[PDB]
Amino acid sequence: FKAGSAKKGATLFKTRCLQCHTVEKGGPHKVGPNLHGIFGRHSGQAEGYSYTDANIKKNVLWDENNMSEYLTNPAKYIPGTKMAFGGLKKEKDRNDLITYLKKASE
Amino acid sequence: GSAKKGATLFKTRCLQCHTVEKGGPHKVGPNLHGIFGRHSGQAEGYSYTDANIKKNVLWDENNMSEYLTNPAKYIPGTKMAFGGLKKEKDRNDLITYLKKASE
Ligand code: HEC
Ligand code: HEC
Ligand SMILES: C=CCCCCCCCCCO[C@@H]1O[C@H](CO)[C@@H](O[C@H]2O[C@H](CO)[C@@H](O)[C@H](O)[C@H]2O)[C@H](O)[C@H]1O
Ligand SMILES: C=CCCCCCCCCCO[C@@H]1O[C@H](CO)[C@@H](O[C@H]2O[C@H](CO)[C@@H](O)[C@H](O)[C@H]2O)[C@H](O)[C@H]1O
Repeated sequence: FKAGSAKKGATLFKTRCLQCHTVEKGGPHKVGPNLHGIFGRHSGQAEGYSYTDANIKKNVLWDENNMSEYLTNPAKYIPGTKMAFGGLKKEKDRNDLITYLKKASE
Repeated sequence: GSAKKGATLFKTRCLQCHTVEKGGPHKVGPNLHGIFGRHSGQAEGYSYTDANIKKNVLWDENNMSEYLTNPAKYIPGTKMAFGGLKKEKDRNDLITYLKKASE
């Protein structure tokens, strides 16, 4: 987590972020919020855009390090991603499903 | 465990992509007959993503319950969907700009 290239910088952010984010001061919102000064300004706190209620469980402002963890799997925090392919949040639900599945599949 | 509530969970949450009876067809996901006590990625007639190659398990109730807390994280490309980058020297490459363009 030190430095990096700038020319692939514009490319990588254009390859993987431009579709959902702008950055320049006063930039428009997209499907995702504009990122002007994402440091200092607390996380999930861009005016003109209210977030999913995931910002309420995890919200410590990003830095050079702990944000890099967010770009490993940002979808982990987007709501409905668990449920998509059969995710069950409640353990009693997983218990009941596994109870049924053990007998139905054998 | 209520198998009665489990049946209803499977009907509304899993049946859209899986069958469970012996000889059942594959759908978007594989037929689940015999899943317990076999390894991930082994249903006959279904060809899987590469997820199970490096994440291989012998299905039991412990790892099934863990898996079912979040199956999407093993679907290849779900992490990339919202800006996931795999290799460490690529996040480090582009957060150092994210500090520049903030200014
Ligand atoms: C569309 C699929 C997106 C892509 C590609 C990327 N991001 Fe994203 N991001 C998106 C949304 C819809 C949201 C909001 C989530 C919510 O709960 O409302 C976000 C959020 C962020 C944040 C948090 C900003 C804050 O105000 O705290 C950051 C820092 C962020 N996104 C950065 C980011 C980067 C660097 C990306 C390229 C690797 C990227 N996102 C891709 C939508 C999408
Ligand atoms: C479509 C949107 C799905 C829903 C809804 C559920 N599952 Fe699924 N499942 C799906 C796919 C495409 C795959 C294969 C993934 C791959 O990497 O190829 C799977 C896999 C499973 C497995 C593993 C199968 C095996 O190893 O043979 C299990 C045990 C499983 N799925 C169970 C399951 C349950 C219990 C669900 C309801 C809670 C459920 N899945 C929903 C696609 C989809
Ligand atoms: C708009 C939405 C923005 C949502 C904000 C999410 C920001 C979180 C990014 C990672 C920073 O969070 C930091 O890493 C993980 C993620 O929970 C936490 O710990 C984690 O460790 C393990 C990983 O080895 C995980 O399995 C655990 O579930 C988690 O507790 C740390 O306690 C926290 O210090
Ligand atoms: C085919 C498509 C999907 C492929 C991707 C499958 C990914 C599922 C992985 C879910 C992680 O679940 C995890 O499985 C491991 C290994 O089996 C379990 O490990 C545990 O049971 C194993 C049984 O020998 C032993 O290693 C120990 O008892 C313990 O490590 C974890 O306690 C469980 O928390």
